Amino acid sequence: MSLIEIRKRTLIVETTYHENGPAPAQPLKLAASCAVIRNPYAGRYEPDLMPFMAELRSLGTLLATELVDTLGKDNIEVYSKAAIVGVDGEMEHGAVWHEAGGWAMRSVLGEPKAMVPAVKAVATAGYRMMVPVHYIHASYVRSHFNSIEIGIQDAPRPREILFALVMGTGARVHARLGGLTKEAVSVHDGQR
Amino acid sequence: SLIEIRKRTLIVETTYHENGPAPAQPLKLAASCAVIRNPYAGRYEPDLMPFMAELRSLGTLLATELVDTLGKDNIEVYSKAAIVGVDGEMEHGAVWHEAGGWAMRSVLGEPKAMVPAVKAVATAGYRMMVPVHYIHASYVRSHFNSIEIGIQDAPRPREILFALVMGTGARVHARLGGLTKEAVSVHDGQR
Amino acid sequence: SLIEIRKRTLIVETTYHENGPAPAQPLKLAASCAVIRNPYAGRYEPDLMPFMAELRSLGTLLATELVDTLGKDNIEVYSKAAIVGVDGEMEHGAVWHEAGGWAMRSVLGEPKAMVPAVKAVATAGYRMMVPVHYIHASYVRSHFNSIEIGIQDAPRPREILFALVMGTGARVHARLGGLTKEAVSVHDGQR
Amino acid sequence: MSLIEIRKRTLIVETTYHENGPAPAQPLKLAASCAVIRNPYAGRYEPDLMPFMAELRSLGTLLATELVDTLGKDNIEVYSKAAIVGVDGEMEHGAVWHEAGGWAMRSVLGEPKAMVPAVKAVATAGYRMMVPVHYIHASYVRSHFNSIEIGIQDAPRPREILFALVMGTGARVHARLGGLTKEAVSVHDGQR
Amino acid sequence: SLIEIRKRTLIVETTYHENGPAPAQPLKLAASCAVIRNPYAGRYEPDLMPFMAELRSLGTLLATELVDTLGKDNIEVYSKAAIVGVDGEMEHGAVWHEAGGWAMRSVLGEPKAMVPAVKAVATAGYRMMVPVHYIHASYVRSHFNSIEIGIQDAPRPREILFALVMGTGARVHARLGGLTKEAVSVHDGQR
Amino acid sequence: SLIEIRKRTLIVETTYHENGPAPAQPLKLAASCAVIRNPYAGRYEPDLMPFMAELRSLGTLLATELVDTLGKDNIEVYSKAAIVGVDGEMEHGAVWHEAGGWAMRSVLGEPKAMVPAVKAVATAGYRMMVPVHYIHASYVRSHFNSIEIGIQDAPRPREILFALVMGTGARVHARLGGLTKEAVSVHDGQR
Ligand SMILES: [Cl-]
Ligand SMILES: [Cl-]
Ligand SMILES: [Cl-]
Ligand SMILES: [Cl-]
Ligand SMILES: [Cl-]
Ligand SMILES: [Cl-]
Ligand SMILES: [Cl-]
Ligand SMILES: [Cl-]
Repeated sequence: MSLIEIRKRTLIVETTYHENGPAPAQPLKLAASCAVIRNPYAGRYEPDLMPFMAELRSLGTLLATELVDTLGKDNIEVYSKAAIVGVDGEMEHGAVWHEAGGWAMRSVLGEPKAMVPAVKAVATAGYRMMVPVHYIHASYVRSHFNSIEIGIQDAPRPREILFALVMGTGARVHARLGGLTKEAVSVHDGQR
Repeated sequence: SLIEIRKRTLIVETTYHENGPAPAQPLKLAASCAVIRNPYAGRYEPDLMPFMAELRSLGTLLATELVDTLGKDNIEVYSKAAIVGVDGEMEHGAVWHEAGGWAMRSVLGEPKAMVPAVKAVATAGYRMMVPVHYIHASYVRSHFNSIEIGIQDAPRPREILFALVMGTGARVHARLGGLTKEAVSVHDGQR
Repeated sequence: SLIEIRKRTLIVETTYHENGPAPAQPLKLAASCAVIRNPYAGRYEPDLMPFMAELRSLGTLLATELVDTLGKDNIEVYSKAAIVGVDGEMEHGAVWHEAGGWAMRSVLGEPKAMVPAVKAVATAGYRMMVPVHYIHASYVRSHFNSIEIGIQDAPRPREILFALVMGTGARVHARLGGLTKEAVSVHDGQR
Repeated sequence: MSLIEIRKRTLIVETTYHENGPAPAQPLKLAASCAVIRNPYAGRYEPDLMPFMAELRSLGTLLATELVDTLGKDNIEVYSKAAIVGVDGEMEHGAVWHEAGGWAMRSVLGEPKAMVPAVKAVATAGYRMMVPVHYIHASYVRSHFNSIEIGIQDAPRPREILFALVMGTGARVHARLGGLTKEAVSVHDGQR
Repeated sequence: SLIEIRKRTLIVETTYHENGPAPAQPLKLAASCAVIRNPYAGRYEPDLMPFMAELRSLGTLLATELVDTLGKDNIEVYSKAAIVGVDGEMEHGAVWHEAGGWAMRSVLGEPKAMVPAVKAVATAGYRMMVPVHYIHASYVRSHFNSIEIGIQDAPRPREILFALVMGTGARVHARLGGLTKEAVSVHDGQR
Repeated sequence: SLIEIRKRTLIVETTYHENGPAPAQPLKLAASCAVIRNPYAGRYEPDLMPFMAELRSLGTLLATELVDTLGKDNIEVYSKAAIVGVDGEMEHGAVWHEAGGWAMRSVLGEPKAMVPAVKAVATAGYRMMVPVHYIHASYVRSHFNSIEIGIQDAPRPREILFALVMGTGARVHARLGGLTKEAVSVHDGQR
C-alpha cells in the first residue's frame, strides 16, 4: 500500500516586473508546486525511513512535471526544494525530500549539474517559509540567487507533511553585483 | 495611468479531500493578485472616482487570467479582496468592490450574485482569508468557502494588493443541506 | 448539549477617523466570539445537522450581547465567522452560516440582507478579517467594511471559535458613491 | 495645542469559564482598553518627553474610567498597562505610559498599593502582545498572575502609538499553586 | 524526573542605540530558554506541587548560564516567562513564578525586587515580549524594558518552554525621570 | 562608513533530541546578527559595490564571534542570511552573498563548500528559516539542517539585518544515508 496520500496541492506563480528600479525586458517568474500529504510516521520514532524516501520520488516527479508544464521546459534557470513537517513529526520526515525532490526534479530537467538548494522546518499549520533558489547549471552565478515564500494556510496539520519544489526563469530583476555570470561558467561541475 | 504593477501572483489550490470520502472531482480555488503603487498613499484625496474607474481594467486582467486558468465553463464561485499598505486608507481598497466585482462579472457573462469581498489596511506580508460564494445564487449553501491570499513582501506602505478569486464547485464534503444549485429559481442573484 | 463554552470575547472598535475629515459620529464595529469544544474533532461525521440546529442558540446568545452593547436602533452592518481548530474540518465551521446568520437576523427583526461571512480551519491564535455589509441592502457601497477577530489561545485543535459582528454605520470616510441607504427601494436584501 | 490625537480605540472583554478543569463558581473577566494616537515625535529624537508624559495622564484616566464602567468598580482585582510604539518611534515613546497609565489608573481605583505591571514594544502594525497582570493590593498573591493578549490589526502604524490598560476580576480559573493569598496579605506595602 | 529537555536556546541582544545619542556602553539583555515535555498535557492534574518543586533545578540551570554569560556583577534587570503548548494549561506555566523566580534570586544573592513575568498557552513558534525591571527596586523608571523570546518549533502541543531573562542596565535613551538607582532608599524591593 | 550598527543578537540553540534516541553529543547551531542602517533605502542606487566591499568587515566581525562562541575546531555547518527593510530592495541584501560568505570562509581557513543562503525584503519582526550544510562537502546528507532567525523590532523600513550561522554537526537523528563525512573524496566543496 502506498505511503503517499495527498490532501491538497498548491501551485503558485509569482511574476515580478520590477523592484522600483529600471524594469527588465522580461519579468521574472518564480513558481512553487506544493503537496500536503499524511505523515505515516507522525507520533513515533521510525528508524527506517528508506521506503518512504524511495516512494516519494514519484511525488517529486509529479510536482516537477507540473512546474515545467507551467513555466515551459525551455525557460528554467533556477530551482529549489523545501519541506514543512507538522508538529507531530520530526525534521527527518522532511529530510527525505533532499533526495526525493532533488533527484526527481533534476531528472525531469535533463540532469542539470547544480545541487538543488533547500530549506525545511517542523512547524505549525500555516507556517510561511522563504525558499532560496539558485542557477541550475552553476550554483555560484551571482545574478540568480533569489527567494520565494511558500506555505499553505491550513497545512501541514500536526500529522501531515508539506513538500515543495520551486522553479524560476531567470535572474533577480535588478541584479547588479557582478560575480560569476552564465557566460563565465566554465567548469561545469555544478558550481562554476 | 494610475496603475503601476510591481508584481502579480497566481495561486491554484486543489483540494482532494478533508479526511472524509473524496469527491469524484477535486475542488480548485484560484486567486489572481496584483501589487500596485498607491497613488494616494500619505494624503487624504477627496476624489477617488478616477482611480476606481481605471481599476476596472485591472479587474479585467485578473479575471481573464482566472478564466483562462480554470476554464470558463468550470466557474462556480468567486470573490474579491484588497490589502492596502500602512500609508494608505481603507477607502483605497474600497474602490475594488466596483472595479474588481463589475469587471469579473462582465468577464463571466454577468452572473447575478454579488461578488463577496474582504479588505484591510495592513503590513507587508499580511495574509487574509477570502470568502467565496456561488456565482448564480448567493444562498447556495454547498458553495460557501474560503481561500487565503497574500504576498510576503506586499503591500509595502505605499502599495495596494488587489485580488480576485474563482473556484470550480462546492466544499469537498459539503453536507449541510440548504439551497442547491439545482433548486435555484428566483434568479435575482440570491435564490 | 453539543455546546460547551470555554471562553468568550467581546470586542468594540471605535474609529474616529482615518486621517481624513472626522465624521460627526465615530463608527463602532463590535464582535462577540465564543470558543467551544468541537464534538466532531478527529473524525468524519456524516450528520452535522443536529449540531447546526443547536448552534442557533449560540447565535442568539452572541447576537443578543451585540445588540445590548451597541443599541438595537443603532445597527447598520453585520457579519459572521468561524475558525475551526486543526483537528476539525471546514464543514464544522460551515454550520455557522445558518446558525449564526439566521439567529442574528431573528434578533434584529428579520433584516433582508444575507449576512456575509468568512471561515477557516486554523491554528490557535489565528486572526481573521471579517467583512460586513448593510443589513437592509447588501449593495449599499458606503457600508462595506471589515474588523479583525481572533483569540490568542483559540481555537485549540479540538475547538471551534464562532463569532458574530455588528456595526453602527458607514466607513468613516466613505466617498465612492454607489447605492445609498436612502435610495434602497427593492427590499429584496440587495437593493 | 494637545499632543493627543486619537484615531481609534478598542475595548475587549474576555470571559473565561474554564481551562478544561473544574469550572469556578464565577468566570474570570479580563478587559483591555486601547487607544491609537499619533506620535508627535516619530522620526526624530526629542530629548524632552516630559510634556507628552504629563498630558497622557488624561488618556490614562479616560481608559481606566472606561474599564471600571465596563467591569464594575467593585469587581477589580488585577491590572496592567502596556504600550506598542510604531516603527518610526522609539521605546521611550511608550515608556511614558508607566507614569501616565499607571498613576492615572491607580488614582481612578482609589490608590491600590501594588505597582501596575507592564510590557511594551516597538513593532509593526498588527503586532499582538501578551500583557501580564497581577493583584492590585499585593503583587505576590500567586493565584492572580495572569495574562491577556492585546493588539489592533492596523495599529500602530509607523507614526502612531497604541496605549493600553488592563483590568480583571479575579484569580486564574484553576489556580492551585499555593503561595500568598488575598487573606494572607498583611504588610500592605503593595507586595505582601 | 519530571524534567526532560529537548532543546535550549541562549540569546544575547546588544543595543548600541535607538536613533538617539548612543550611550557610553551598550545594553545587553539575555534570555535562557528550555523546552521540556509537559508531564500533564491532556489531563487535569490537581497536584502540580511536585513539578513546581523539581523545576527549581531548571531555574538554577538557566540562571547560572545567564550569570556566566553576562557576569554576576553586571546584572541590573531580570524577568521570567513560560509558554505552554496547546494541549496543556496556563497553570502548567504558572509553576515558573516560584521555580524560576526563586532560583534566579538565589543565584543572584537575593536581590529584593520581585521578578516580573509573562506567560501564555500557545502554538509552536509563538513569540512573546518579556518585561524586565531593576533587580533592587522595581520602581526604577530608567530600567523598565523588554526582550522578545520564542523558539520556532516549540512548544509543541505536549511541551512547555520556560525562560529566564537578565540584563545589564537601563534603556539606551532613558530620560523620563522617576526613581533612579541612586535614589533607592527603602530597600523593600520597590523603592 | 556605510555601516552603522543599531543592535546585534547572538543565538545559540542546543538540541538534545527530537523524540528519538538522543545522540552522544547534542547539536549546537548559532546565529550572529547585526541590524544596520540602509544607506540606500528609498532610492535606486546603481552602484552597490562600495557597500558590498565595506560589508566584508561586518562579515568578519560576525564570523569571528561565532568561532569564538562554538570553537573553531567544532564547526561543521554554516549559512548566511539577510532581511531587508520594506523601504529597501532585495539587491541590498544580495550584497551579503559575497560579504558574508567570503568573510566567514576566510575566518574558517577556507572550507570548500559554498555557503548556503536565504534572503528577504520584509517587515520588522520577520522570522526566517536559514538552511545550513556541511562546510567541506555540500552533499553530506546528514548535515542539512535549519535554524530560525529574526529580531522583533528589525529591520525597520530603512534598515537591513545581516546574519551568519555556524553549527557543530549533523541532524540529531540523521538516518537517510547519502554521502557521509567519511566518504568525502572529491574536495571540490560538493563531494
Ligand atoms: Cl539535489
Ligand atoms: Cl459585485
Ligand atoms: Cl444569513
Ligand atoms: Cl504604577
Ligand atoms: Cl511567587
Ligand atoms: Cl520572584
Ligand atoms: Cl558569491
Ligand atoms: Cl560563499
